Amino acid sequence: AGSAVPFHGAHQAGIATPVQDRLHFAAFDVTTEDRAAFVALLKEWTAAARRLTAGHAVGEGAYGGLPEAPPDDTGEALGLKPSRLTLTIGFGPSLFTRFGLADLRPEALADLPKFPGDNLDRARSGGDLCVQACADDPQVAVHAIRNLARIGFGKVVVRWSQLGFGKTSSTTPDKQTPRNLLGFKDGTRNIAGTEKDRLDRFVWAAEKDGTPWMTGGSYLVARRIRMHIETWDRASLQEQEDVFGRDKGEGAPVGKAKERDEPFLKAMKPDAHVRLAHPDSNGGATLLRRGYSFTDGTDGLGRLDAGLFFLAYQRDIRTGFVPVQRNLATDALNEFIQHVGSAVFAVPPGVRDADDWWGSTLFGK
Amino acid sequence: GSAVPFHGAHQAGIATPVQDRLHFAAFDVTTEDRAAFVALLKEWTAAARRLTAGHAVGEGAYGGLPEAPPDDTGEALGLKPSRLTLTIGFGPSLFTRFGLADLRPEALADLPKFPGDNLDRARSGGDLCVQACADDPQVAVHAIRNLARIGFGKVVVRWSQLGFGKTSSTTPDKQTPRNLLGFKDGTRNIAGTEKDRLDRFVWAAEKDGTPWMTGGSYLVARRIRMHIETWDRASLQEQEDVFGRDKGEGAPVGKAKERDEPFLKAMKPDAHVRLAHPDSNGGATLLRRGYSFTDGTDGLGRLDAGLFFLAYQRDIRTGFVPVQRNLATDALNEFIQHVGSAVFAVPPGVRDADDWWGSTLFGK
Ligand code: HEM
Ligand code: HEM
Repeated sequence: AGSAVPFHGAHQAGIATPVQDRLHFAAFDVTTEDRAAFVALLKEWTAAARRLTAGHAVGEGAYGGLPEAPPDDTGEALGLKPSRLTLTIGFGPSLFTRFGLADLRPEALADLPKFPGDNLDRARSGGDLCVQACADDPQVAVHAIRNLARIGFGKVVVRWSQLGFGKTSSTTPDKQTPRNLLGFKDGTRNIAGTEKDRLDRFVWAAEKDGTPWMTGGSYLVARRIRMHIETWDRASLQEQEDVFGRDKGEGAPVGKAKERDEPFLKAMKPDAHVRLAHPDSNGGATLLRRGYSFTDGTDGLGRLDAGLFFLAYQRDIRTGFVPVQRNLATDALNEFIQHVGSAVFAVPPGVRDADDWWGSTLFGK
Repeated sequence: GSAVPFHGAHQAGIATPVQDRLHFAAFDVTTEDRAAFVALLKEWTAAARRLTAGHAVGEGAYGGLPEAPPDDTGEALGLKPSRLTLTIGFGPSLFTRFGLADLRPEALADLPKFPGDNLDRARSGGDLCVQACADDPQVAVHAIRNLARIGFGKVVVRWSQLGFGKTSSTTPDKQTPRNLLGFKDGTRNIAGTEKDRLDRFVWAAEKDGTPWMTGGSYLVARRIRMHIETWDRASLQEQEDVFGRDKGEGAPVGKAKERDEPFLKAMKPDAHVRLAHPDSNGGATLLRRGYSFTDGTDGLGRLDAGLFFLAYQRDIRTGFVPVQRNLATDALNEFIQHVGSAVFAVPPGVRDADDWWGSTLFGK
């Protein structure tokens, strides 16, 4: 409908929120050594985010100013609706080496171990901070990231960015589950925005967890995963279904007639993705997945290049992504994918009201 | 609307309404066997019929023999036709194969080198193209991916470009879209409703000199990067002076409304609109059908974004060429760079359920 998603709250939007059709994800590095200047930026960014998420232009607007001045807003979202835009900020481990923050780095913001099979591009990994922009309109998402980058010129730079052309995740099990580029429904067994108890248990950090400023935030893992499309497209229908443990057309667990019927894991192959990723196979570890598909032109060698930009939110990286990904070491899916970029971020609690600002719990004041 | 008819005197995706998203692929041929290529064209035509109606190619994406790879890769299951159009074109380089050298249309002219060109050959050219336009990007991607799969062994993908325009579920269809410079883009263009203009400026006629192309058109593609960060540092007046229109309303200098006809004399001499207008080009007029693109961040931290420019015309020598030549002194040149280029002869339409892409070139 193009409606707005509320920006303020106990949590940042863009996590439990219904998954929007498009993604523009940007990782930034910090260039200023001046803590007071960074705080000033965080406040200016928050003010811009309030405008952008309501479908308004930043600052004084896109036109009507002094002819000799550059417009405050770049203008390409004029005439567009809010489009369910959310903007979610996160702080990477590397941020805590700056501004005297070292003693505030959360233990739950754990560096990932190395995993077998990966080929991580360092230039498109890491980052001192991130902004996840999600919207139903790609032009609204690009506009938001572009204007935040411009406001930040001189104090932060974009390290890397990723566009997602379509979602591969669901926080709304009452709606149709999207399909990834392997042709399978993706998001069936996730966490719903309406599952407040499971979000509290698996997603939101608590004060007793050890880092008071993170109370009401979450921890994000991003993995850019290339898909070996040519090899997958040669596989038989049975081979593809065996890889996942679900049938392709309906997406039901093996032996079942309906997508949402609960899996009987023992009937899956022992290396099936669902069998290895399920919480019951991981001592209860559960993720909020929120990823998107991507294309990246060609491989320069006659083939389309595409994949999945995987995003997982959890209350503690040590009890979420890390154990699950370790259990995927024998995943049959590994034959068809390769992880090629990675980053982790501590996503702070929400912007409480119009006087609050991104990062206020961490920076004080 | 939900779907666009695939059959016609013309191929759809030219004069038909502009869809929200693009997946454009250029292919190169990897077979020397003309009969095998004709067999592929027929197979691709059969697939396009299915795809443009929201159906899976071949026997489908599941339900077949378990030991067989499915005929369709499945990522459009549960989606809609989404106004998908699939438009095929033949590049100059195709005509060196299959004995077609004497059938290359004279109106399929190689573009000259233009001032400021910085073309990436890897993202230029192509023996063939398929333009997939749809409202849902996944429908467009699925079509391209499956056509490439069907063709693998006889064609490969040379380059691939995704693009976007308006989001029609939330943006009114009459509203002109804005490009990534923040200006309305498309105000003075040929419309699919202007049947006589299409005959004058877009469709090839038999007497033009290439009978098999009658009812086709010629396509120019230019991948045009914008220097986003420098543009955003320009003053409002500088930006408006570059185009000859105001930014907010998109009206010409000295007018009040977007669609008021321009008074070219009131624009700066090197304004884009003043140089591009048909009155500045001996009447030359284009059907522009391009899409914005954003491919991420370059190695310098700058937005890799711009316009994937597409123009259809009755003859490349009388459409794109004179107009682009007239843009040599464009004030816009400071903020843009042409980085990829290709031309294609887009054949006439698939006439009925027994016809096939390229039947007039290869013969029935
Ligand atoms: C290209 C890479 C991947 C693809 C194509 C993929 C695909 C799928 C599909 C088709 C399903 C079944 C439907 C669903 O319930 O969502 C699924 C489930 C799941 N995936 Fe993945 N996945 C990928 C990577 C990962 C990674 C990296 C992780 C975690 C480290 C992960 C964790 C999970 C979990 C936890 C489930 C739900 C299992 C359950 O509780 O039933 N997946 N995935
Ligand atoms: C990034 C590159 C470009 C941008 C941002 C751009 C933008 C614009 C804008 C804002 C307008 C005015 C609104 C309209 O009538 O559509 C316009 C008009 C036009 N442009 Fe472009 N343009 C670009 C490249 C080109 C190229 C490469 C050509 C042809 C070689 C071209 C040909 C035209 C024509 C024919 C018009 C209509 C002029 C008239 O008849 O009033 N443009 N363009």
